[PDB]
Amino acid sequence: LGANTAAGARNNIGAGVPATASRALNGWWKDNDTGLIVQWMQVNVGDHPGGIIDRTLTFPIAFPSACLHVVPTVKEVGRPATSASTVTVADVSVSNTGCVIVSSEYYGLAQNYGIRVMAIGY
Amino acid sequence: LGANTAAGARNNIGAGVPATASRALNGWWKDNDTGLIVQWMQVNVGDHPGGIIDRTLTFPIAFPSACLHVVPTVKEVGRPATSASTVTVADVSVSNTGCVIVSSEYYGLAQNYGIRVMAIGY
Amino acid sequence: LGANTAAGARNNIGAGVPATASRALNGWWKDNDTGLIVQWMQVNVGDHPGGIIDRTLTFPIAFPSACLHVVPTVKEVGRPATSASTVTVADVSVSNTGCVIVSSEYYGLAQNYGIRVMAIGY
Ligand SMILES: [Mg+2]
Ligand SMILES: [Mg+2]
Ligand SMILES: [Mg+2]
Repeated sequence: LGANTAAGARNNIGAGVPATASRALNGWWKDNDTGLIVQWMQVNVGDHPGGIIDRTLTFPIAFPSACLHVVPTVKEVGRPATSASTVTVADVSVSNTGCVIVSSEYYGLAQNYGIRVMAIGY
Repeated sequence: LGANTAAGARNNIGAGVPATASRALNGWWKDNDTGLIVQWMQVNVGDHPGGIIDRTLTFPIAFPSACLHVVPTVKEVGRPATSASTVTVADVSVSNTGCVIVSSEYYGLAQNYGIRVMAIGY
Repeated sequence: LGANTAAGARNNIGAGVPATASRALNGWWKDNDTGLIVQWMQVNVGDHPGGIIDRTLTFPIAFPSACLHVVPTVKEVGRPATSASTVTVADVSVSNTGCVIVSSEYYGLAQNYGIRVMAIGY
């Protein structure tokens, strides 16, 4: 083993450490080798009223240093008049604690949509 | 090492286990520390005929317990009259075995689109 | 330990190796057990002029063998007249070095959009 400590042992045999996770609907996974954190979350919104709608989403845990990337998509909660695919999204701002997602619609009927976000950071 | 078993050895030096994967177009990666599984897949559809279209997608492998998150996006297979970016998607339902993705179009010309999904679960 | 080499030691106790990463805005993470690489990137574009727009994006690093999956989404850089959610995207082609993303708009006002891509490969 060439050492008397766990850290020294792993370094000498080139081993990594276990990842950790919260395996929840709004959850996260952390690589404890590099510190990278991946998170995923969702929020149910309801109908899109038209125009431009901003919504703040809070990550399951805060990134300790930075959020590097977000991946926003649309979920359908129900189909009252038309499908949630008539709503589209883009990210407005990204922070260590959450993001702002903007949505708009291209069909003016009632939806029941939600927003999903996957995020990468550390 | 402080133990006579591989599991006990790793616990004593704080080491994790190797991830496994199928590095395929429709593939998966599994963290065998936490059990988290990430999958990715695609299906070629063709033209969007208008209206609302639901399609069932089957994951490369079933999640043993639950799918936590899906990330659906649109791929362009070809460009017969207009681009596949005129088709948009949302997820309708998510299970341990697959998902239903709904699509609609905002330009009524011929596309050749497909659906991509990335999924997280365990 | 049952061996005199680091690789043999890890095999005998069933330990994996540390992942590596570039924790940058345009960055990557590599599982050195399976070789899977995840990358993320963004590019600011500006206004969508209408019609169909193709753009080539270059991955932070080349995948040594193949890109298996891409996840393109839209970011809002600013809001000059309307939101970037009125622009939508699809992937046209994917290679070991990058991808081509096609975009179109469903509202003919000025945007300031960018393109985000998450990619999986090895
Ligand atoms: Mg509506
Ligand atoms: Mg069509
Ligand atoms: Mg414009």
